[PDB]
Amino acid sequence: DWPVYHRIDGPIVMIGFGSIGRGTLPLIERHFAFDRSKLVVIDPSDEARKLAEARGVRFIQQAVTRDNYRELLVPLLTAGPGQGFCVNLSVDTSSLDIMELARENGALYIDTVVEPWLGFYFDPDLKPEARSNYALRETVLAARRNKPGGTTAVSCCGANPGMVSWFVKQALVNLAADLGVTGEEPTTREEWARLAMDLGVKGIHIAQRDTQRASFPKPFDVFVNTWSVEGFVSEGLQPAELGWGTFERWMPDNARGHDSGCGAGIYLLQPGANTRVRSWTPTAMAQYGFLVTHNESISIADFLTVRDAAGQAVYRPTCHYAYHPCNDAVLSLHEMFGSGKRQSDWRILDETEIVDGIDELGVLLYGHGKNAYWYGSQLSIEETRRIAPDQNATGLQVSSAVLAGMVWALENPNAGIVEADDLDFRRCLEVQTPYLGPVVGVYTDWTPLAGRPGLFPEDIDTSDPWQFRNVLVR
Amino acid sequence: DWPVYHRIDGPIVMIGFGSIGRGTLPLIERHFAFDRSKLVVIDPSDEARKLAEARGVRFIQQAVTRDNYRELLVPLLTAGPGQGFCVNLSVDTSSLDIMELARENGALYIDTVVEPWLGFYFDPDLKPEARSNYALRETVLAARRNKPGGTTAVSCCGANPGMVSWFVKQALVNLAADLGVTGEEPTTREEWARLAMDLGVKGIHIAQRDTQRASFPKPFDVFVNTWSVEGFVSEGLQPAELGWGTFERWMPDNARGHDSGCGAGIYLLQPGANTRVRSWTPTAMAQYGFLVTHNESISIADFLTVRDAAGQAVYRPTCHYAYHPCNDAVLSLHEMFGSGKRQSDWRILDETEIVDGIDELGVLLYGHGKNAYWYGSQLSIEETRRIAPDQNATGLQVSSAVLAGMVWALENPNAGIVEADDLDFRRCLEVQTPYLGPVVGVYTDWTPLAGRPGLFPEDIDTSDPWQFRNVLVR
Ligand SMILES: NC(=O)c1ccc[n+]([C@@H]2O[C@H](COP(=O)([O-])OP(=O)(O)OC[C@H]3O[C@@H](n4cnc5c(N)ncnc54)[C@H](O)[C@@H]3O)[C@@H](O)[C@H]2O)c1
Ligand SMILES: NC(=O)c1ccc[n+]([C@@H]2O[C@H](COP(=O)([O-])OP(=O)(O)OC[C@H]3O[C@@H](n4cnc5c(N)ncnc54)[C@H](O)[C@@H]3O)[C@@H](O)[C@H]2O)c1
Ligand SMILES: N=C(N)NCCCCN
Ligand SMILES: N=C(N)NCCCCN
Repeated sequence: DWPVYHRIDGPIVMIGFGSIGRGTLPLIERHFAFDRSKLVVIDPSDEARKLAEARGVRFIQQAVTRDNYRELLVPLLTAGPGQGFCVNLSVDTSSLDIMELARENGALYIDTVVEPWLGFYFDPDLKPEARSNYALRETVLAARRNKPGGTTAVSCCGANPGMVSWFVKQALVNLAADLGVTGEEPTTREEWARLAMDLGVKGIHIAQRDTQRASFPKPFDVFVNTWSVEGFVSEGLQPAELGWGTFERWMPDNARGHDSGCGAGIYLLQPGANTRVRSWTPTAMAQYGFLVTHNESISIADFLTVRDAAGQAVYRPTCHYAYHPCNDAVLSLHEMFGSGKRQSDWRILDETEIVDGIDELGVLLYGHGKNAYWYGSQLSIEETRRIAPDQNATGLQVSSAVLAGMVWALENPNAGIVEADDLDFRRCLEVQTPYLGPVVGVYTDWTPLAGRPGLFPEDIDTSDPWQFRNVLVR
Repeated sequence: DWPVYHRIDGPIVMIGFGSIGRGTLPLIERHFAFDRSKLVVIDPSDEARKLAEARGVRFIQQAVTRDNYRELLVPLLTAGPGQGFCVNLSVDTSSLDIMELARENGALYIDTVVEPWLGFYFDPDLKPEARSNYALRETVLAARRNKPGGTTAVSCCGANPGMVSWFVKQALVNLAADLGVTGEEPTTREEWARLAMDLGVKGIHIAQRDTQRASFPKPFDVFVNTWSVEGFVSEGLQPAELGWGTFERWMPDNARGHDSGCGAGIYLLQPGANTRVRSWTPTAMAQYGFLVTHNESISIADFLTVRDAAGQAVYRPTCHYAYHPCNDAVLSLHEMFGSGKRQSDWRILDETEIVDGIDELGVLLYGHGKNAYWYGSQLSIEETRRIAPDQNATGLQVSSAVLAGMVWALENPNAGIVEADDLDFRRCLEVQTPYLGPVVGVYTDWTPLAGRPGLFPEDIDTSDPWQFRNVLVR
């Protein structure tokens, strides 16, 4: 007896049927009312076709490209009788162009990433700045400025980016309550930003530890991951990137800012998946994470910015990813960066291939009076198998966030282009929480200066343990 | 059947009965003639005691310390009737002090590391220079100058240091043939150095890839290795260290030299096991190694130094370790450095736990006319189990080098303090080769600049691919 949240009165066009599409389709079928023949999946892969045929769903074996996307998607999204929903879970497609097409035709839209057309991430004529998620996000912000309001389109609503924006709001509320600060929670963006400022939040890690492991050892010259290998390598080869807090007093020599845009970001002239940061999760305790670029690194810092009358930022948290992937992915990164090139083969771990483990994913708020607070999900593979098919624990955190964004978009269908920071976080977490396993908040007295300095000289700032100077591995 | 090289008539005193002692004792029993009652094993651990008793060998459950080593060891070393052999395969004991005791009492000596007394590797008042293997080795060189000749003591005769010195000589021979350099095979240190210089060898990696893996996955908060965890962690937390070649044109800002000594070394003010270098082996192809300090990095560069009349070095190869350990040790390093402290538990993989894999261990000579040449052993666990008990492939490469060193010392018992570079490499390899599996030379066109510059600006030296500037990972 699962809740059916809404009737969808139009076509459901799912672009992409890899690990996330495969975990999202059963949730869509479970939680929305629609005639089954309204749903069609689009993916160029033979593997995806065979799985879709086995699930009995309509399947169009085609790559969506700049040359064909209008021809293909417009008729599919406007088949009627009412408003359709474009669920974009693909690689190599332009989120912006597909979102703008959906909106022009009155269809709802959701995705989990601001993705460019094939050919972008490895174009040699591009500067590192132009390869940054800040630059991609700015194309979406400009599209919203050019066409405000209109049909709801939800950008970057997966686990991270996505759910972690809701966790930040919940964590801020909890931090205030744990101090005895009572009174209504924020309702506006400015109020959220000021809550973070008033609590003294210096920054936020998206602090993740994947402990899922397979029944076979990592094969030589095979990249192994629990979600998209292509997508992980793409973002891992983008510049390291972070939302940049007002409290930071140091940045590396190879860090750069941006001439234009929301003002919240810096990037480093080095690949994020080969950049390490010191961080912490409840199961990992102190660990290395990789400083992989993510939309929410910028979007959360932007959302939580307090400006003065003249428009300059007076407060902004640091925000970035601190990702410890599954052990086989750690080894895959060591192998890829060590060989200088991508492995000849790759595979994504299926739930049938996973022996145990969890995907621990939350937000680590630091610098406040209780030093650091981690809030998020500790979903295990064992629980995943019991509550949702066709995915591992990493996949279910993502697919259930897409579900929640879809509920929100159907309930708020005239909201325009929105990010996860713009949604009603309580409504979204109400939809998502049945799929998140243990959701817990944990304080720690760990800081990045724990145990330091050691037996070698280090450049550290002992007056401010959470300075990026102390977090970055150098 | 197996050759019995010599009769040993005196006591055989084995200090330490861990992974290497366990592998070396059966080879000693196989290849030397002696009454088993003349063996004596000294180790503080109960695990060692149970193993020794199972072998029916005399056992003393003591830790050898600065306070007790003269009182404990002299009666054992001088028990007669003949000359004794002290086989030191321990941790936390002073190689130098035990070696000098053995020589003072007419006993032969062999070890696989210049180890200091307990307390040194983590004394907070030691400057980084004093923690280097260069400095430890200089204490051995000083002892030789103080007491030339005398009873043979073989310093650092394992797989690496040890065997790889013999691989360097064989590789120089092979390169000379292949490049058409004419001349007699060297027979003195000065002739070997001149051969390296005439061949244009800019440098040498001790290039190693361990692919052994266990039937169980890496446990959380357990350091896993194929040999000493204590020993590996100790050397991994010493400064990164290398023999410094005359061709190098750049050193990092945190590199330092030495005021005194043989002059062949630099060290970096960072731990070697968290320092990566670009390297290459036949099985791994291009890979990261860790720049872990090792005696042979100095000893080989020193041995192959050519000087002019003024005693100034005019040629010297760069030489250093480029270690890719087994996958579980790679994960163990990521865990240890990421948490800032040693794991609470550790284990050494036993042959009964290893499912497959090899220990590929060789020397990569580079900068000559055929770019780079790797020469070494590709010993598999399957072959190891066929030919020797109680050890894995890593251990067998070490124990068989100790065996070769012992045979050499018996045939040359009044040669004074010697390193592996000073032994007759052909006799040593004649004893060792039955235990090395495939031993092969391979050329490659790979260089550290393959694929570079990439998508981000890099500080590289395009005039000479093999510069340390291009090898070191920043
Ligand atoms: N939390 C998050 O926000 C989050 C998490 C995971 C993944 N993602 C993103 O979601 C997307 C999918 O992840 P995944 O794990 O399912 O990836 P995946 O690699 O498993 O699958 C991607 C699918 O896209 C298909 N595809 C490729 N080119 C296409 C085209 N032109 N048109 C249509 N389909 C095409 C592929 O055939 C493949 O099946 C990725 O972009 C990834 O970066 C976001
Ligand atoms: N190729 C090489 O040159 C090479 C390779 C492997 C190991 N090694 C060195 O050989 C040594 C042994 O390696 P391992 O793998 O056998 O190590 P291990 O950790 O397995 O064993 C070390 C043994 O020494 C014993 N020990 C500790 N303190 C002692 C003391 N005070 N007196 C006597 N014994 C003591 C321990 O109880 C243990 O059994 C280490 O020093 C290691 O660095 C060299
Ligand atoms: N989320 C922000 N950064 N700003 C608020 C944008 C609100 C869009 N309706
Ligand atoms: N190996 C050296 N570096 N020098 C040679 C010294 C000879 C010792 N009997």
